[PDB]
Amino acid sequence: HKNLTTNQGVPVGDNQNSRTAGHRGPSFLDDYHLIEKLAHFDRERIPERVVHARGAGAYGVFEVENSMEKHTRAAFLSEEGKQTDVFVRFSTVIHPKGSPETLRDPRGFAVKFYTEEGNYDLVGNNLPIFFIRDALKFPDMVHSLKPDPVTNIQDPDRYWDFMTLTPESTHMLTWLFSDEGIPANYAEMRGSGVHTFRWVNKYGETKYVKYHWRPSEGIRNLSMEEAAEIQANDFQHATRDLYDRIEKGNYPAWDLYVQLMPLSDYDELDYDPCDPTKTWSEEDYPLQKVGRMTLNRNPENFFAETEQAAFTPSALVPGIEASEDKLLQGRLFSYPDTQRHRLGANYMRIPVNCPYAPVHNNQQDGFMTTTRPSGHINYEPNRYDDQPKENPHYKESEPVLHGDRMVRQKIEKPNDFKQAGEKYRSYSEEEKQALIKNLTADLKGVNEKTKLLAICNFYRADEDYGQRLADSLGVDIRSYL
Amino acid sequence: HKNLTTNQGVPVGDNQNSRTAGHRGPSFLDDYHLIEKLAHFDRERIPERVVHARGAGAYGVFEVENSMEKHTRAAFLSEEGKQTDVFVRFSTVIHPKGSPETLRDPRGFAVKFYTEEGNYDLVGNNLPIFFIRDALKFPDMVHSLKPDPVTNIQDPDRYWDFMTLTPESTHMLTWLFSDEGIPANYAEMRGSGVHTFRWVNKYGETKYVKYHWRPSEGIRNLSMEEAAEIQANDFQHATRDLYDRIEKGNYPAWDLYVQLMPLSDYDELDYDPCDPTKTWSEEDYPLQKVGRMTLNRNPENFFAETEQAAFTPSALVPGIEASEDKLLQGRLFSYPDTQRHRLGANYMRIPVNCPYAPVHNNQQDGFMTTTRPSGHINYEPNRYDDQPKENPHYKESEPVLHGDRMVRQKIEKPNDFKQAGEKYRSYSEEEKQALIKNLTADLKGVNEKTKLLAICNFYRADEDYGQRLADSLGVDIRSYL
Amino acid sequence: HKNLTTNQGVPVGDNQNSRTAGHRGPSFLDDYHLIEKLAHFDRERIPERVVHARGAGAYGVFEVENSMEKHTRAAFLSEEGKQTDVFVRFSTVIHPKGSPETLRDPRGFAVKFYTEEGNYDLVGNNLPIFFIRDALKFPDMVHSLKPDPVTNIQDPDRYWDFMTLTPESTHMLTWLFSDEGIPANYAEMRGSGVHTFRWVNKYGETKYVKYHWRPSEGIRNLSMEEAAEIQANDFQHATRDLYDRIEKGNYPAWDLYVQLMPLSDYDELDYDPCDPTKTWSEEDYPLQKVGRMTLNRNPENFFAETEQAAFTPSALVPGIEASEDKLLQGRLFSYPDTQRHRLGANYMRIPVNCPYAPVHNNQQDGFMTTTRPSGHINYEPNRYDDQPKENPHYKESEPVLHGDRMVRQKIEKPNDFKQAGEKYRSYSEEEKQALIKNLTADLKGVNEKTKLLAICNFYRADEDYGQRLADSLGVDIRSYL
Amino acid sequence: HKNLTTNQGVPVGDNQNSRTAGHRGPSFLDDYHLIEKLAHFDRERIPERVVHARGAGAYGVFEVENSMEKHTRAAFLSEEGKQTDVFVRFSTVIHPKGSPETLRDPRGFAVKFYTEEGNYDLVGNNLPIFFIRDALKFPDMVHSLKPDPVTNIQDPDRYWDFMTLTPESTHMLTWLFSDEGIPANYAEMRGSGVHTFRWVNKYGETKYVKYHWRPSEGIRNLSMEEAAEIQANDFQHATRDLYDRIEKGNYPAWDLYVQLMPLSDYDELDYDPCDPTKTWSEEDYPLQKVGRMTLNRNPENFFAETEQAAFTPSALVPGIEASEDKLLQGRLFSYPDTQRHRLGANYMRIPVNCPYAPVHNNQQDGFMTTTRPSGHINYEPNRYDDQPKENPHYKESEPVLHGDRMVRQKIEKPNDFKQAGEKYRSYSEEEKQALIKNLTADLKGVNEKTKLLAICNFYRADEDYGQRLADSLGVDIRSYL
Ligand code: HEM
Ligand code: HEM
Ligand SMILES: COc1ccccc1O
Ligand SMILES: COc1ccccc1O
Ligand SMILES: COc1ccccc1O
Ligand SMILES: [Cl-]
Ligand SMILES: [Cl-]
Ligand SMILES: [Cl-]
Ligand SMILES: [Cl-]
Ligand SMILES: [Cl-]
Ligand SMILES: [Cl-]
Ligand code: NA
Ligand code: NA
Repeated sequence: HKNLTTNQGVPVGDNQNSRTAGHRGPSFLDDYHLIEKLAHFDRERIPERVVHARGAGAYGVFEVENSMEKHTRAAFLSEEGKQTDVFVRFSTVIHPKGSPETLRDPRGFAVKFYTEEGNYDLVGNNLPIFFIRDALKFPDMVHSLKPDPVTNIQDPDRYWDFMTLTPESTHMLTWLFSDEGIPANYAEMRGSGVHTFRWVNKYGETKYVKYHWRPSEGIRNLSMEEAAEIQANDFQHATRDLYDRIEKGNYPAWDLYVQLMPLSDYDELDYDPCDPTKTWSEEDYPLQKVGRMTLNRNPENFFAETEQAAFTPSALVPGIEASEDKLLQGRLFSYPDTQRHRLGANYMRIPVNCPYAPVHNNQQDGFMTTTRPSGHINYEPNRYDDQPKENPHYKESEPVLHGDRMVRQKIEKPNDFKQAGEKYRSYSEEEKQALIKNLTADLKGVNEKTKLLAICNFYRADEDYGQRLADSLGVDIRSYL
Repeated sequence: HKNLTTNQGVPVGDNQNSRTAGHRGPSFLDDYHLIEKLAHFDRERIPERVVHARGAGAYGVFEVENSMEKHTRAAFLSEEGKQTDVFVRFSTVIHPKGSPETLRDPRGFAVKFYTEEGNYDLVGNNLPIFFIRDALKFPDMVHSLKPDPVTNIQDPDRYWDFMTLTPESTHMLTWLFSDEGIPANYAEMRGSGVHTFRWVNKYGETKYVKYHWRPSEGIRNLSMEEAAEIQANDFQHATRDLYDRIEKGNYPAWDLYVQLMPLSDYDELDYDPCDPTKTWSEEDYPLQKVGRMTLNRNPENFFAETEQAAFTPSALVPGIEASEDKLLQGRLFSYPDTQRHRLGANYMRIPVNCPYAPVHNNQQDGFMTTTRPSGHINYEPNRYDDQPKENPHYKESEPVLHGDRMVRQKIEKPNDFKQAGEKYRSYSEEEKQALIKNLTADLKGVNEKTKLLAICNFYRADEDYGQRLADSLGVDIRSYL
Repeated sequence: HKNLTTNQGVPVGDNQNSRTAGHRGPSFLDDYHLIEKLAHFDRERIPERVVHARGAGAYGVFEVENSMEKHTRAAFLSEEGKQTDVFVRFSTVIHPKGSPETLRDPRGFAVKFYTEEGNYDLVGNNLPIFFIRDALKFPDMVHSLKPDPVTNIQDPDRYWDFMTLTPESTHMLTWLFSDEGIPANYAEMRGSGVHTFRWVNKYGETKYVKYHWRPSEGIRNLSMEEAAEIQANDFQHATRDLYDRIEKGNYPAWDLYVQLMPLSDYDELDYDPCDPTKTWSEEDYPLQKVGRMTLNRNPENFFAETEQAAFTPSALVPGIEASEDKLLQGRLFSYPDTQRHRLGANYMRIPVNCPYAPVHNNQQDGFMTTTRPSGHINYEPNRYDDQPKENPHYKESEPVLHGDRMVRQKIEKPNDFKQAGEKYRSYSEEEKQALIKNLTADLKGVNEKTKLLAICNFYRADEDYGQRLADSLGVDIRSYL
Repeated sequence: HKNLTTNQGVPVGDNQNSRTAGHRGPSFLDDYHLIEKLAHFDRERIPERVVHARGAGAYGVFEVENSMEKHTRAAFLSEEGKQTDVFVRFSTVIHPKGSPETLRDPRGFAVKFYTEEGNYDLVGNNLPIFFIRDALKFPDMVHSLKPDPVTNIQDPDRYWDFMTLTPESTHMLTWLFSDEGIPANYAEMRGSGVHTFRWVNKYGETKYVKYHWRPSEGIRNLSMEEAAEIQANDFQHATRDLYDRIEKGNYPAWDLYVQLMPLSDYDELDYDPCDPTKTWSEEDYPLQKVGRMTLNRNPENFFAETEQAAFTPSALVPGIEASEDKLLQGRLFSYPDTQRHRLGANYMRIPVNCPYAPVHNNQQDGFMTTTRPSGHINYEPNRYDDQPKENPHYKESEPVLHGDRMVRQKIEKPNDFKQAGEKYRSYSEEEKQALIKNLTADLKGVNEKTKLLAICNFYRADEDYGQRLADSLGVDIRSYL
């Protein structure tokens, strides 16, 4: 048994009735419990994430099967058997909190590893590529895909306008409009790092790496019809599924694989290996097994742990570095930037975001300082040998720059259509039919000029792809061939 | 033709490429356009409303048919033909911003009248009563109805626990579980002030008043099955429907009626006329036509106008005053309170919230001061005849207090069951079948003890109601009768 | 030895140099440590208190000498020898952080008692009365006294405009323009609760109470000349003094006394005993010793503990209640209100604000949720016996209301001038001279009409006081006499 | 004559009395005017600037005397006679908003030019160099100089610890401990850009440029004793002086001069021309007159204009670019960053901050959206020829990068002591005496080892400097010599 109390620790005598002039009269201002309780209610909500607002979290463990020390000095990957606690959030992308989990979208796949050398965030999606290759375009891309700013309804005429005029999107669209654009749930779903990262070993040698998560539960996707049926009865089916699996003891798991490429292979390829619109051939750069992640624990409070969770691709640990990918480069900034807004200057003290590794630095103050700070010395250099010092063992590498000037210029070898054509041709006939069906339903009402340009981009990827789409939309494209 | 610019008004040379070390190198910190564009994008979102997060807005006009000067000095009601501009937001209640408009819930019906004596907000719902009668219970009621704080899914076991232990909810539930708990859209929907207010005329005479909005399009509802069919294909059907009606010139309208009651009828009744769990008899207190509101204009920007709209029941105008309704009394506080959090201290300067009537006072400063203030004098009293002064013509009435002590006590004659029974009996057989169906689907999984208490509360309302529900749920209630 | 780390727990390899293109080139965006460090630095500051911005804090203990159980059931006062931890903040009033502590002003004297029945804040000042008697005037009073909104300099012509037109200020100004308007430091200074409160014993019997703190170090003040001498060399002399006393083991202390008055004495006094412009006679209501507060510990971190401290007069504990004082009644609302803005919705979880008594309630979420919440049940009533419940032993009293209407009306017996005259006459000749000197220096540059009305108010208090001031200012008052 | 109104535009009937239970009872919650008025009062304050919190603003005009088109394509400098409106804020640095203007500190000298090609901020100080040369050290430097985080008093032992271990500070300290560390006021004060910037002309040719403002009122400094004598009687003397000059029509003015250096002079020098701890010789790089700025208009409201003013060194206009100065590079980020926190995401819409040039871009939403946005198209590229487009005529230059790796490394030729010695020797004997006097008063109580290292740094600058200081401090340095 417990007393209901105010926030001052005073027990509440009556949690039913406001304080009033007799039994039916108007209310008094001197009702601290009423005002405190309403005022805190009135302040429950914080801004939702600007994208990936709808999602679900769980905790688990990552266990290494094969040490990666030949390629990275990352502590959490150093030894067979080594276990690292994770927190993972899965999500949709475009619509707000409360939106259905039956909509076409990439799905987020964000993993926070609580390592002995700091938190490592691998902030992935299910699909292995992206629509754009420079962060400068992200707000434009997002705005195009978001509900129209007048109507509050998503409009394919808007996002296809953007995408058609951004032909580097063609590969991504060739995946997103497969039925893998609507995963069945968060467990039966792929995971990808998307970007090339740099792995640096004990000798200082660097390789490029890509990360892949393969679900133990296999990949299951929904057709448009299957998605509609689920939407009719449950707008939160994936959130429900994840919680329920774990509550029943049916823990979902993913194997982690990497591809590795020498830096020197840039020069021989017909694409830029750090263009995130590109994959790497699994023939030429085979998947290498790293380990397994198992999610086995629901959070205790959805708001405090899942809603407040903060991931950033710049949360890198020794041995794992950013590549020069210009999309990634902007992410390094945007995540901690948004999070200071969404969660507060001290968001890294919120429990789910705290490292297991010790934190010692000269930062101070900010809204909601809860950490009981002490001491006179908040500056370095200082004369005190016991105060925190820099540690040169933990310097990052020094990537070689191939450019000579500060420029705003597209990467060389953009090669916008080739891989989209390869993906198309890798599709089974059924999968090619689903792709065309899903494209057609999406494009059939868009502006004719934008429609034609979409067809043209897909035709440039593969003639049979473009032509099939034209046939299905009833567009004759002979005069242009 | 126009230049794309920074916020400093500098034209942007390249909105495609970040600034980098050659065409494929990493990105530079000296890229003001990138950082400004991403930093603003990173800050687009503000907290959603704590309830009624999902909604849609329109502008229109209200026109008086019958002047109401005999009963209220309210300027906007003073002459036949008098037109007042309005802004209206409709909404659901419980789920977040992107949630479906096919869920069971009261619907919000919030009308802002831009009058010559200030803005008047009549913050209504479709249903004419409420679940509770004291604001002190609102955060509890809401928390019970909201998604579970661990799972992020609404749980009938939690809200029926609260409602069954809060038997004054029995009338509301008798309406909410009719098919009117899912209006077909926002146009074919009832509107109600819910609370009793006080109207005061120019002689200082007071009457109790209730407000009712009657849709020109008629009232139409959805069965559970009809709602699921809509949900399968559109999770923003009501938002879509409202925008489309107005865009095509098919403007939805409502007629405004009032009921009027003398304060001296309190002892005539077997309920408290200011208990918002109660309606008033239309036989004994007939509906009196006031005028008609037509919605004829969509907003230009959903975020700036609909999302940032701020209504409060305390935005009262001379001649229209609060009643003593303890639920209403807390609303007077909570709305401006939550708005200062959600929107900023200066939220009343956001265009949609601005009065048409002049504003002049001694308030100053606060985040985002955009109004070009001037002058030395920001205090009253002062020696300057030209500075703003109080105007005693605009004093509010002085309601008589019947109580002689500051108390926390339930009203007398709560009468929790009788009107629920009267409503039940007023239903057609088809409507009674829908009600029992809807209740049964909602109750069939809840804790048995809570299920029995639900049945008991409805049985106390009407024996046939309670027994039918018991029969439909398979609960034998013989031992209690 | 300790590593300097990022907030992610990664050790820092170089805390001297930004990451750049060669040893002298421009900076890269991929410098997480730079950006994290700068971004936190960029967010150190929170809004200063709207008043009392300049101040200093210490911890200590309060020990009861005489148990007060005959007059209040307050747990912390229930037994001889009972010790309660305190946190105290002293302050000036009008000027910002960084302003000198040699300015004329009331001094704040805010004491937070960490009791077994919750936190109790007694938010006092040194001087025992106030300028105004209704909270509606507070922002006007403050705006008049604050630096002019154009010039950013305080202007006596502004505040004397307000004060002269607010004659209830006359008693306060007769204290504030004694040399007690500049205490020598925070230790050699009076403390006062200012308002009448209600004390309620275990039989439910109520008395009016006033609180007084008497410094063990004596009361010492500064002339205008002595203040200027200090100001030349130290603008934080009182903060310095407090810290230095405690660091040296010279702990300052104050004895707590109360005056007690029966509620029934209202009716035969020639002033309202709950008018905070009035004191109570120490002959007719003698001071009764309660106990002693000793300050013996400096905070570990000024920002986290002193700057973020939050006191409210509405933080009352069982047995101690507000009176009807209309000034106090607004304070009940304003403090938690401003603190939610200044510090966050969860400001009551900042360590210095946390009670020692357990907190258990159904509030949730809000910015910077750091408390590791758990459980499914965040609403009451609920079916669970183990969840927090109200406790009727802790209900507040039910004060009798003497009025029968909701009114806006000044109190009866305002008696604006009599106690100002009594205070004047109680001064020594030297003290009278200082008063007239201090007033003259303040008034000599104000608008002539305002200057005359000041003189008139002081003359109404005492004809010698007013005539001496008129003579000292060179104002001929013959035509009025 | 005007009515006092609420923010809803309703005239206030009584601005003196709260609404209460009779004339002397407690206050009612239903008092919208009370609550709105207090709640706005409660939210007046915003965070002060993290440095340069104390300051004062004025408006004026900058007129070109000599067109600079041969060296920069900057539009505001393109023609003799061309006039540009400015806003200027002057400041101290370390202490908070209300702190005295008599303290030793650089003084801020921030100029916003409202040009036809966007706002250009030149965010200078009076002194022409800085303490440090890499932004990564700025939070350390500041934290050392700021009041101790326990005591809230500045401690020379803390900042001398930092500075002695940061010997690049030696030049700066040799200026700051001259009497120029305390300017007499803001009019009789130097101004400096401090950094090297890049000027780029219409042919794309780049020169390095340094900016200097020369007061029409001449330079006047205060001794420590003169500063104390002013501090005794006025803590806002420089704010007062500036307002009062302009109010009287005695408008202060500064002539703007530049020095210009070819990029190729790098190897001609024994320092780095982009090391902000260095000046350039006026013999070798003579001052060239550009024009004159006159301040002639005080602001209408100090909060709205001066307090909410936002300047950033990254507010550059075509033809003026950042240099590679690593201090400046961090500033490019930190200002807008801090401003988003201090003022809100939309701070660029606060009137003082708004450009005169048109702003058109695809940014949207954020707290306090007041600008009446409209339209469907908030993304680029898009198919609409009338929507804003990039303009290649306004591309920035492409500076050449000399380094071939991403490094963290000190510049070559840091040369920490030579220019400090040159400055020392340039001082008159009276100025040298003041310097030694000021240093000795500052150093006499610091840790002996720190004190000796200070002496050593100054001795390395000039033997006579160091020896005189050692003598004055009573430190025997024979035996290090
Ligand atoms: C320039 C490109 C991108 C930018 C600028 C960007 C920016 C952001 C921002 C600001 C957030 C909100 C973070 C928060 O509020 O905590 C977010 C969320 C997210 N983004 Fe990105 N994003 C980009 C591309 C991508 C890519 C390529 C992926 C995956 C590879 C991705 C995956 C995610 C995920 C999974 C989340 C949700 C994190 C969570 O669960 O809390 N984004 N993004
Ligand atoms: C209606 C009249 C008054 C109002 C509306 C008012 C309002 C406020 C507010 C809003 C603050 C800032 C609190 C914070 O941010 O934590 C404050 C501080 C303060 N007020 Fe008042 N006040 C009033 C009268 C008085 C009176 C009568 C006293 C003493 C009896 C007083 C003593 C103080 C003190 C000591 C502080 C500083 C507390 C601290 O150390 O943080 N005030 N006041
Ligand atoms: C007030 O909202 C609700 C009522 C009944 C069932 C579901 C809800 O979301
Ligand atoms: C950065 O300015 C300072 C230098 C020396 C002493 C005090 C200061 O605030
Ligand atoms: C050249 O060495 C020194 C000079 C002055 C003070 C201390 C030293 O170590
Ligand atoms: Cl640090
Ligand atoms: Cl707030
Ligand atoms: Cl006002
Ligand atoms: Cl609660
Ligand atoms: Cl921010
Ligand atoms: Cl843009
Ligand atoms: Na009429
Ligand atoms: Na006793």
